[PDB]
Amino acid sequence: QNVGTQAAEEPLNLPISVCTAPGNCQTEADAVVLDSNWRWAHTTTGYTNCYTGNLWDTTLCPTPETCTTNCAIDGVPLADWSGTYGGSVTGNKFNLKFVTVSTNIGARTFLLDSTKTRYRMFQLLNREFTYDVDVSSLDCGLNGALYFVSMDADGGAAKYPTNKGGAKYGTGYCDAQCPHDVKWINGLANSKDWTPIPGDANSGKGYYGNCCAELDIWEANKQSQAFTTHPCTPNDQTRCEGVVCGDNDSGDRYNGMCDKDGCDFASYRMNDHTFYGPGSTFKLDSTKPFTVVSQFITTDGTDNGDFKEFRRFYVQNGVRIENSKVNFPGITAYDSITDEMCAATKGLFGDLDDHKNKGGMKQMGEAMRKGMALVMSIWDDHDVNMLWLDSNYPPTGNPSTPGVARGPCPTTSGVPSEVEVTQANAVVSFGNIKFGPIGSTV
Repeated sequence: QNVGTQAAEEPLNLPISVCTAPGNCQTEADAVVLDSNWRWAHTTTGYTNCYTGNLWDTTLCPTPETCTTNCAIDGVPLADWSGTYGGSVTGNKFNLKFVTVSTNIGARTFLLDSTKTRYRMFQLLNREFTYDVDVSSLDCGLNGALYFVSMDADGGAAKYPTNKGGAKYGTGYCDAQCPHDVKWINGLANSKDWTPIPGDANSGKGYYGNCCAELDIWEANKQSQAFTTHPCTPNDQTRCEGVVCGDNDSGDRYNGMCDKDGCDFASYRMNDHTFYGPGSTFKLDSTKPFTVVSQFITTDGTDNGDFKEFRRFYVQNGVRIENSKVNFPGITAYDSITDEMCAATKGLFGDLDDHKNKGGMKQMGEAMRKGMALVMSIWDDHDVNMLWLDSNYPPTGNPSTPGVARGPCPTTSGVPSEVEVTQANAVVSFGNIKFGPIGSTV
């Protein structure tokens, strides 16, 4: 995309901590940038929309190349962050409102480095990543997500010279779902064969998808939470078409370059329904804030080893809370993501181990070694109504069959039109982000 001249781009300042030992950290003066999908797209030498509602203008965008020549994405000024997009920062806390009323629904954002010209790339192997979260106002059907993806640090600017904005304009998004709803891919409008998504007034799908590796630290609302590894072959940003995208709609979910299911550790799905929930007698009380700690263990305990284990623990009101465990007869009580856990649990659930097909923890680790961009988002799910996270999936499945039940939400929950009314004022908060060696962040 070209860059427009109507509004300066002003990312929100967000300090994080880089740590060397427990309680010995230094501030890193980073910032938050809005994903290019949420930006106004208009004519390069005017005010005329190139995209309105869920459609590209066919006169301006008869082809992707012409669209890209004629159109530009514009900046987010400071005033518009809260007023238009529902984003705000107080000290080291970042807040994202779900619906902001001209009416904005959801948000996806990235962490910029201290220069505000590149994404802050995190080399996560043999490191610990930690943050405080509040998901108390997110119920069934919503997801306040924090995760990493194998985006380029410059959003693709060096690879795709028609991308003028780079990381500064939140470009280059890709993930392990190979999404077609990304409006700008490889420096070009994804306007070919663009199709609105029914019941989604703001979104559509273009000819291409954009694939890359994804490490989900946090997919969650107050009812259920998960962390998940998604390797791809290769891991780096890859525009896809046809079978390579692994499109759900053509029966290709397991035929593409990315592991779409991922290998998940989701406490409720692993059959501990009392670990996490909205109340003081759950082990971890989702009505109150808490700290989420993630440790990425290698084979030799060094930065050069292969990724072998994703460990997790929590801190809430000064109380250390170890992760829940897998709880099925004849299955080891795993409390972390490893290749063995993935094989054993997917075996039990009858899920295809595409994680293993894509190179497993080792391949996931190669993405983490090269460095990944931090994503913070809030969203509802127009495909599957978040049932995969917090309900029975498939909805018609027996909840006593291992793998089906992922949370207590009813199978009628999560319809975007309903959650966008009922949960309009939901806000996820991510704060006090800390990064360092294992054992350094609490």
